[PDB]
Amino acid sequence: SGFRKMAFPSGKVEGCMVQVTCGTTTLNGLWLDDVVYCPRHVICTNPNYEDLLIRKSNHNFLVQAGNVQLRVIGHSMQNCVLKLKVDTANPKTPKYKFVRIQPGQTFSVLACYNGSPSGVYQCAMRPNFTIKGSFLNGSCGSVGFNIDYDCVSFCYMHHMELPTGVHAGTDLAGNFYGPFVDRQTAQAAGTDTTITVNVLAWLYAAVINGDRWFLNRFTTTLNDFNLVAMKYNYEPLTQDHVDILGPLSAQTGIAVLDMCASLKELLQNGMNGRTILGSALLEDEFTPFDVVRQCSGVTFQ
Amino acid sequence: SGFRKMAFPSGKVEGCMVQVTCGTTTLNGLWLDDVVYCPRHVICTNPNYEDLLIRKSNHNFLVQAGNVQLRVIGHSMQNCVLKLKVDTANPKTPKYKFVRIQPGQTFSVLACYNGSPSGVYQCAMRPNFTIKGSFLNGSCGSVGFNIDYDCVSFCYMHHMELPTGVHAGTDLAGNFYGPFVDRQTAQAAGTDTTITVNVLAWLYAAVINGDRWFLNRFTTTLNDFNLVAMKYNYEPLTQDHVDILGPLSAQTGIAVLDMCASLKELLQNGMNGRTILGSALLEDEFTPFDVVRQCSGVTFQ
Ligand SMILES: *[C@H](O)[C@H](C[C@@H]1CCNC1=O)NC(=O)[C@H](CC(C)C)NC(=O)[C@@H](NC(=O)c1cc2ccccc2[nH]1)C(C)C
Ligand SMILES: *[C@H](O)[C@H](C[C@@H]1CCNC1=O)NC(=O)[C@H](CC(C)C)NC(=O)[C@@H](NC(=O)c1cc2ccccc2[nH]1)C(C)C
Repeated sequence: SGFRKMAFPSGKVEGCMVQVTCGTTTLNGLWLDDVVYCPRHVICTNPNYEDLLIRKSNHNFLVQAGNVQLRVIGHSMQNCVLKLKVDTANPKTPKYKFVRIQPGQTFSVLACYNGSPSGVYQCAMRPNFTIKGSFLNGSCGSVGFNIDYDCVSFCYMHHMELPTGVHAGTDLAGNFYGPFVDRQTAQAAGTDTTITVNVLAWLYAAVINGDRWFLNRFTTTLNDFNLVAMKYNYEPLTQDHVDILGPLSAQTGIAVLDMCASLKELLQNGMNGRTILGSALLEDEFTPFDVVRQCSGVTFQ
Repeated sequence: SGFRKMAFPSGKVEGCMVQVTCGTTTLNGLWLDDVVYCPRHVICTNPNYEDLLIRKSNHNFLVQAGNVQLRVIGHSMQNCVLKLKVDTANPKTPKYKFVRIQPGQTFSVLACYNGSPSGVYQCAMRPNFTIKGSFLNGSCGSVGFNIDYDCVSFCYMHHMELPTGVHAGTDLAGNFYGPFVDRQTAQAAGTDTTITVNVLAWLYAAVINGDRWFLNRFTTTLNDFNLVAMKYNYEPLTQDHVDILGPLSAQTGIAVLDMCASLKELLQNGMNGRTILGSALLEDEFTPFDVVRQCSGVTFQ
């Protein structure tokens, strides 16, 4: 019992982090087989990255694998990430893949500086394609990831902080999530909605653990609920989301539309000095798979 | 910028998790050097552990480390912790200590099932010596820990769950935090109070990240603050604590008794639909060390 914000174990990723130095810039790299991945703006000092990358030589890239300096023997750019081929393959390379996640999904973040892990925490890909992270100067190149039995599905690499304090980044194939670019120019994050299907996973998790004050005996239709979601800046609820909330419904015996009626009252009336799972706000960075993982103890060998 | 409930890298601790089976109990063990630490109620089926234990043989203790079956060559009991001596030293053993934490201190918990890391999160030793975890059946043996440069400071092992859904356990020398015992009797947690110095630290961390709606130009005396603390179920504040919150005060240029006055008026008036650091509650699970280290980017080799 209990419900915490849980991060994946970070050991499989720690073994990959290295330090990338080029000029005045030191950031974090990700070393998988013989390739080291980093943010391309490590080669900056509104740039011209292509221009900037042909002026570099292999010997300008200093790669620390801890107490071991790595030798670069090639480079190339793939969108906003720098692929640095080095003469050694990482003995700690896990089974991995590169996936690009959808907004509303979550992932874990190993924050790194100078190549050494600082901490790990759990994030969601907001609907405005930002993430609310903890990143300081030097964290760039840190990555986000999920674990699938033995497989690290890397889904984020870190690049920048926006003026509101939220963060922006790219998949491991270099493509930014959302309309963000790797430049100190100004850009707005965009209006963040609330991930409705996740709030509803989180309530199912509350029922599973014995917070039940918010439940009622009213029911609603998807249309009459979604009417209310778009007044509170919640995200529209689809039948596909209703199908995903299935097993959670079946476990608790609370129909999805029934739980939708509880989110309506909570939305219109507030919470009234009570808490759900320790929070006094509706939590939306728990997908339905996250709730089931945690509320059933799925592990990752 | 940003502030998250951050956990320590759990890599050095994952290499230490193992299954420990005995009868039809299965739980996790911590394997440092050639001793495997686990909870003594693995030998359970109000017991007399003396009698239960004098009464197993080494071959009762199934100790699995992945696809490797460690032979137990001896055993012994230190309070509520079983020490399973085995023939193989763990090549992945890091520098470690066993330390006992004080109420208010924080740590990371690598939840585990069948010796397999499931996920990692951060916690506090409540002032009633409970913790608020996410533990399912089979999680016992999971450990709480801190990191200190390169050294793992194990401080907690899980044993049980109290009826209100909170968790209890021991240091690694076997001794329970708080007045709990490893029996299926009834114990109530006892009145929990809010870790005041931590709330103040969380407030500093809010200032350091720009959340500014709750501060004022009032001050108070450590006495008249603690007077109001006693009324809101808040731990008293010491000069020791004031000394401790110094560097945060020095960084923000807000005297500690000034932040006490801000807390005082958050407590008597509440937050009024506003949020601090994405929460509608005064969060008390960050130490001054937690805040400093995250708002500074301390890493770990
Ligand atoms: C790399 O480690 C670092 C990570 C930043 C630094 C501190 N916290 C972080 O998240 N990356 C950078 O410093 C970015 C540089 C690349 C070339 C983008 N920039 C930043 O994060 C800085 N701000 C911006 O660049 C910035 C301003 C702005 C306005 C509109 C839209 C986007 C946008 N980005 C921070 C440090 C101010
Ligand atoms: C070990 O994996 C397991 C972990 C529990 C199971 C569910 N959540 C957990 O953290 N430990 C146990 O099952 C404990 C057995 C030892 C011998 C204590 N017991 C429990 O945590 C159970 N609760 C109690 O038995 C219980 C309630 C209570 C109240 C007052 C005093 C003592 C006391 N024990 C769980 C299954 C409810």
